[PDB]
Amino acid sequence: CPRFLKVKNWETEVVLTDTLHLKSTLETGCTEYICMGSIMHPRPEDVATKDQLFPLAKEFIDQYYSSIKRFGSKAHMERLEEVNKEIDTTSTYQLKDTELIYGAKHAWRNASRCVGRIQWSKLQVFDARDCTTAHGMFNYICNHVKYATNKGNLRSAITIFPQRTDGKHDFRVWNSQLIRYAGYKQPDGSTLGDPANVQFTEICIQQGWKPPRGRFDVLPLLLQANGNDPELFQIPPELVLEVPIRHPKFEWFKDLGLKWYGLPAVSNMLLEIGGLEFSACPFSGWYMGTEIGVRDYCDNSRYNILEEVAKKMNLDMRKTSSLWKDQALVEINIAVLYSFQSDKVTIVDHHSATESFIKHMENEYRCRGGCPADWVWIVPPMSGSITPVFHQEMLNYRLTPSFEYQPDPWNTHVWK
Amino acid sequence: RFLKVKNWETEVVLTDTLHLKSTLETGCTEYICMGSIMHPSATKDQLFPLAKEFIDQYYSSIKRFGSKAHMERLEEVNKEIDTTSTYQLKDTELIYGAKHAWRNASRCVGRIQWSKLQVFDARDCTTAHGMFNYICNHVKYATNKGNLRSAITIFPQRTDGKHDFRVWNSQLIRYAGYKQPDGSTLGDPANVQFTEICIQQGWKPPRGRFDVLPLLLQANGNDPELFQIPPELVLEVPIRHPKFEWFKDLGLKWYGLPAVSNMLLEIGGLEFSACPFSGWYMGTEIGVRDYCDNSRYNILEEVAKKMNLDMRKTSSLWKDQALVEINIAVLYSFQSDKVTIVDHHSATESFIKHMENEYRCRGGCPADWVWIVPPMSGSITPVFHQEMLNYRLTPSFEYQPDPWNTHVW
Ligand code: HEM
Ligand code: HEM
Ligand SMILES: Cc1cc(N)nc(CCc2cc(CCCN(C)C)c(F)c(F)c2F)c1
Ligand SMILES: Cc1cc(N)nc(CCc2cc(CCCN(C)C)c(F)c(F)c2F)c1
Ligand SMILES: C[C@H](O)[C@H](O)[C@H]1CNc2nc(N)[nH]c(=O)c2N1
Ligand SMILES: C[C@H](O)[C@H](O)[C@H]1CNc2nc(N)[nH]c(=O)c2N1
Ligand SMILES: [Zn+2]
Repeated sequence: CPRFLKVKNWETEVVLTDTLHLKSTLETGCTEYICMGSIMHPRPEDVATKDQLFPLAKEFIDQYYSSIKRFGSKAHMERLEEVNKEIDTTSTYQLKDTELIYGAKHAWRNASRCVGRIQWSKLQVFDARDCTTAHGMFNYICNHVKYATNKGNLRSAITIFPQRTDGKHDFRVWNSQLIRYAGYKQPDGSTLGDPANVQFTEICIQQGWKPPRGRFDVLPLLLQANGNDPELFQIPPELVLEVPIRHPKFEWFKDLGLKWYGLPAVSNMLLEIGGLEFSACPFSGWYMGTEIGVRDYCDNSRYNILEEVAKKMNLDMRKTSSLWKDQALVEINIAVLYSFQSDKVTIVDHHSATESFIKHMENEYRCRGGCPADWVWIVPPMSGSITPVFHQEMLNYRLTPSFEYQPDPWNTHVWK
Repeated sequence: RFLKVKNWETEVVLTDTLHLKSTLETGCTEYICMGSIMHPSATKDQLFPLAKEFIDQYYSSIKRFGSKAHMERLEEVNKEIDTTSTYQLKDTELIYGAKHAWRNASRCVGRIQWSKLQVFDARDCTTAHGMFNYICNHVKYATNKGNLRSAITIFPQRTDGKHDFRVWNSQLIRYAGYKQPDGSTLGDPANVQFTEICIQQGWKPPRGRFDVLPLLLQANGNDPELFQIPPELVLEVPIRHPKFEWFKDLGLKWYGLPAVSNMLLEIGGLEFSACPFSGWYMGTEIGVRDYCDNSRYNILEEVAKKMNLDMRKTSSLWKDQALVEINIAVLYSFQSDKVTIVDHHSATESFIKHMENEYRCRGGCPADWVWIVPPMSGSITPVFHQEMLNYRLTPSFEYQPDPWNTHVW
């Protein structure tokens, strides 16, 4: 591999030079002969061995002491030595609070699929490594939700539960996101609520949940501590800020009865710091409008409202070339942004977000030597080429610390 | 290893085996993906294997692999490669190689049509006057009074690199662009430089907003020569809108024939540096990129002005609203004039069907998601949800240098 890789912006002619890729740590899925850039996802007891762990820890500790301008210092060498002994005698080690915060912020900084990374240094890290029970997980998660929501002035935050040990004692949030709406399959094949969540809803019901069977039912939390069977908790509904969707011009848009929650909070990913694996690490930011207006509402296998919206707009739906779908899509996203702003809930439109990401990427090239980015995810799902990231060449590679996918827990859990 | 691709909307899973047959590199590595990079980075010795591989798959495609005709064709080609440092393709081979270059073009959403390609053999051309005649015939055939027909015209192959045939125009039909004294740009800003090369070469510019550029044609490595396409061959569509009466007053028009003329066609190790090819438009090519790119005609501000939209904040989505209207106007206008055009919903739907066909009959379909997904309304087209594997099969279309950067005058 060469030391210097160039990327061009085809709209502005700006060229940037990447050296950070020399620190990439593992596989994209691509090869010399095949590109897997559009592929979404390219044993329990299989935990890191002592010989695997030493280099991953040293690499992270080295990186940490470089960041605080103490590389090679006495504190750096003593931390290296203490980590070595801890791995040598316990087969693992514990991060200092400073290292945990640094590692979590850098996993976000390194997330090539995230357009919101200009905020990466401003992340509230909640250390929940003392947690031992699912009730305690629930407490921790409620405090996160209340802190992050902040009455509509949203604040990015992560909560980190105890790391994996032998793989039989994992902490997991079984929910894929902290706040999601239930989905219910009817005997006639139709779905009520969010069709994407039918499987997880059936698990919850089997576990004891009494479903209201409405269109927008907040799912309960399903929380697994120390490898035990997961337990159900209802999030207090006063902690779940929601927005009813209305339109600045179409009086009838409120009659659709749409709403959405304020807080996007991912809870199914794994945080990897210095070889350590944090299998429960819920993190949250705030929404870009297209996540709701295009994907949640207009994906065919989600709420799928395009038809009903186009009918109330009195569009010609007989041909595709009238672009009735595109017309209705824009009006739906106008209503989502207008609703969040009217209720003073943080939200960013896709123009502002992508423009901020270009500024962030240019600063990272200048100050850090690069910025890994997944164009397929960064470009928004509508109006792609009228945002600046469409025209921006990007390089994608995997730096650590990192957020990683992990198996769904109901597939791997051994029931007690 | 076999590779699976999933559609996340339909849950359809396809199995790719065809990638095991590629050799040309993608630019990616195990550590770095270059999927969004637009331009990632012969002799008798290297020529015979490529030639052999191509003849091999040709006779394989006609169910006569290892036949007598096939063996003696390989002898014929080897005999020719050492005694002349090259070889010539049979007509049947040229046609098959051109069709499969289109079939293998990862970035083209239009490939369901790949086997209906009219192939014009111009390998006997020797002068730029001949190139002009061949190109006029192509334009007339492909335009067909608005019932557009896919076509390619193939000029003589590269020999020593000093006698290249080149069409200096990036496309056969483009509008000129002019740098203005105050600093603005009239016409198409992407062609300001190419327009200057034409003006410098003697072209008398009308200095309008939609001036059809002349052909700049280079034969056998000589200086390029200017030619005017007879205007009755250049089909244009005035853009108007089904609802907005004022849209016609924007003065917008476009041409009906998209024809790429700056690419290189590689077949069996031979390099055809002049090979203009043409299809019909997807509406977004004009209404999104040509009209609404900030570096192109850049008309969003004007349209949203006539639409009386609030343009003070981004979150009004005034740009997205005006964008959809412009693209409605394009589709309505071509359709009203009976000029072939495909909307991005129909085009992407056909491409999924084409993917299904290719996995069934061929074991795969190389596809560049970055280029296949349309530049507007991405996730409400089915390709957004389709995983695609990208890999480089030959015969292929490739990029080549701009002629004004290599030419010794
Ligand atoms: C602060 C405001 C934020 C904004 C506006 C934002 C924006 C986005 C968007 C629009 C996506 C695409 C989501 C999808 O298509 O499903 C995304 C993905 C992602 N974000 Fe951010 N994000 C923010 C905060 C955060 C934070 C705080 C973290 C971690 C600490 C984070 C890590 C990620 C990751 C790992 C992904 C990829 C998720 C996946 O692969 O499914 N983001 N972000
Ligand atoms: C017949 C109807 C066709 C349609 C609707 C169609 C559609 C498209 C579109 C929308 C693009 C993207 C262009 C851009 O963004 O600049 C494209 C690219 C391309 N097309 Fe097709 N196309 C058609 C015919 C053809 C033909 C006849 C050929 C060759 C014989 C061909 C070869 C290619 C190639 C090589 C590219 C990539 C160009 C590049 O890399 O810049 N296409 N096509
Ligand atoms: C920190 C953060 C900020 C932000 N702005 N957004 C997200 C993403 C949240 C999210 C993502 C999805 C996608 C599911 C997986 N995809 C691949 C199908 C949802 F469904 C969902 F409800 C949901 F809240 C996370
Ligand atoms: C066979 C074919 C069918 C189709 N439907 N479309 C095309 C593309 C043609 C084209 C492409 C561009 C893009 C220029 C290069 N890009 C990277 C900036 C033009 F500008 C242009 F005028 C133009 F006709 C080709
Ligand atoms: C097949 C394709 O990779 C898939 O549909 C991707 C495309 N880009 C995306 N981009 C974002 N931000 N989120 C997604 O879920 C997807 N889905
Ligand atoms: C940087 C990026 O590769 C570039 O802007 C691409 C993105 N996708 C595209 N897709 C098509 N069809 N045409 C293009 O010109 C581009 N441009
Ligand atoms: Zn790749």
